[PDB]
Amino acid sequence: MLKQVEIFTDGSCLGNPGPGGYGAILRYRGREKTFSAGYTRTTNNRMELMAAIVALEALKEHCEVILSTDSQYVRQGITQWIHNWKKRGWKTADKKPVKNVDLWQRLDAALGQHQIKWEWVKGHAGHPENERCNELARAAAMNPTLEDTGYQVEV
Repeated sequence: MLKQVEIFTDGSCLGNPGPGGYGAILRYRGREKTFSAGYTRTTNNRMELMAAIVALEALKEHCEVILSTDSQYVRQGITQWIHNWKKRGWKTADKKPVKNVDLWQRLDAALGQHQIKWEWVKGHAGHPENERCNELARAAAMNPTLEDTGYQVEV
């Protein structure tokens, strides 16, 4: 609904797992907001999901969103996986909980209430805002403050 919002997200992690962080830019109105935080022990896929979550949870009113991310992970979950996982109760064929279910659900919630146009960007070239999110992500990763509580070592 809300006029029009553009979101740019990225995530980056130094180990699997390792320190990681995210960067999200929100062009909410005729201005910009930036979100960026670094985690002590996490994964790159977790940081790519967290980036879209934080930005989307920042929106109060129902909006028409244009979210731009180069994340193959997010891309696959959104267009392939999610509808399928729900049908199966968020469990794989071996009945274990889907990996990063905590984040997938949190993202699924934040989705719900918006009209989103998803733009799947290829590379940093010609995508300045995405390159900047990467930079923020990398800086936060170097100065981690928070712990990633959903990070499952096993299951």
